[PDB]
Amino acid sequence: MKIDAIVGRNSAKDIRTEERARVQLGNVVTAAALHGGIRISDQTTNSVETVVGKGESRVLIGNEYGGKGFWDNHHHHHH
Amino acid sequence: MKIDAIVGRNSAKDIRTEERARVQLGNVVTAAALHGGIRISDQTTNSVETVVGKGESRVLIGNEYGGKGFWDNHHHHHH
Amino acid sequence: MKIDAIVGRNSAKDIRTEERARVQLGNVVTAAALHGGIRISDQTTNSVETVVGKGESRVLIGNEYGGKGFWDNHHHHHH
Amino acid sequence: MKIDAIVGRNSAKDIRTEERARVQLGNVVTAAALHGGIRISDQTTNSVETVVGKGESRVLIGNEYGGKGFWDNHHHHHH
Amino acid sequence: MKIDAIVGRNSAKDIRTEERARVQLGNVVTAAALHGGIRISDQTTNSVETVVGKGESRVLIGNEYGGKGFWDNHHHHHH
Repeated sequence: MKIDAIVGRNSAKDIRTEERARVQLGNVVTAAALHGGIRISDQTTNSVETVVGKGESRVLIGNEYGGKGFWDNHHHHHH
Repeated sequence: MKIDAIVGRNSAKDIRTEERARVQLGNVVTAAALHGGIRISDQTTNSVETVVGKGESRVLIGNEYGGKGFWDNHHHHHH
Repeated sequence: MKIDAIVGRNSAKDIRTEERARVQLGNVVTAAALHGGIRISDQTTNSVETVVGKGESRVLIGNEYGGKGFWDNHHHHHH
Repeated sequence: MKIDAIVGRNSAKDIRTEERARVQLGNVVTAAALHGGIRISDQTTNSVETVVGKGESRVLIGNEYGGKGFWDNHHHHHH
Repeated sequence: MKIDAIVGRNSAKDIRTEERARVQLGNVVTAAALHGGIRISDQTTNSVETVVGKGESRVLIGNEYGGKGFWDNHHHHHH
């Protein structure tokens, strides 16, 4: 009885944030996720050693669910 | 002690914040993500070792639900 | 470290982010992402040693699921 | 506690990204990817020594499954 | 940095990318997926020393499977 099969695991060893920085640890679920399907056969272990943030740095430990933009905004022209 | 498999669990080993910093431990529910329903899934375990915040740093331990701007966004510029 | 699994797992040794940079570690699931029952088996493992981010750098540790592009709608397009 | 194990498939010794650059490590699964062998499992082991990115550099470490031509490329063959 | 062990597969010693350049390392699998072949084990070994990319450079380390002509080849049919 030491360890068994586990799915999804967000752990951090060290997180440094300064200069009006924000840090959040956990699973993010957008409104879109509501009414649909979460369990999509996942089992990845997320583990970070040391995270250094400078000039308004953002720290996110865990998985994110949503279609409206991947976390933040981003757009441009293609070819 | 403490036995479980595939179950959310927000835990913090140590959190240091200074300079008008804020820290909150728990789940954050947004208006977009319906009202306070509680209990949605909780499978990934969130655990942070040491969190350092400088210059009005924000500390958030746990999962967040909401589609209206991740945490607190309001961008507009397009590149 | 703090893990027994030996297959499929996103881990980072060091991550540096500055200049309004953001770092997210975990599996990304788009709104469309729904298909996917329940199962268990091997998987691709990802491990990064040291990451250096400058000028609004973006750090993503893990797999991403979604049709719309791959992560950032910039280049490439439909046929 | 135990720090003795293999490296994995996708591994990066060092990755440098600057100028609104982004780095994503993991398997990319498109929406098209449905029930039919989605679990590519372990096959090819990719490992990079030192990576340098300048001017909106893009870093992708891992395999891409799904129907969309390709992750990121200029275009088809020319004359 | 501290590693030493003979290993084939896709490996890179150094990769330089700048000027809106993109670098990707891994096996590309189209939606079609590898028909049959219950056994999917690596065979061919590829190793690059140093790659210098200038003015929108593209780096691809690994095998590619899918339609199109450039950056991917396929069988298809003819008339």
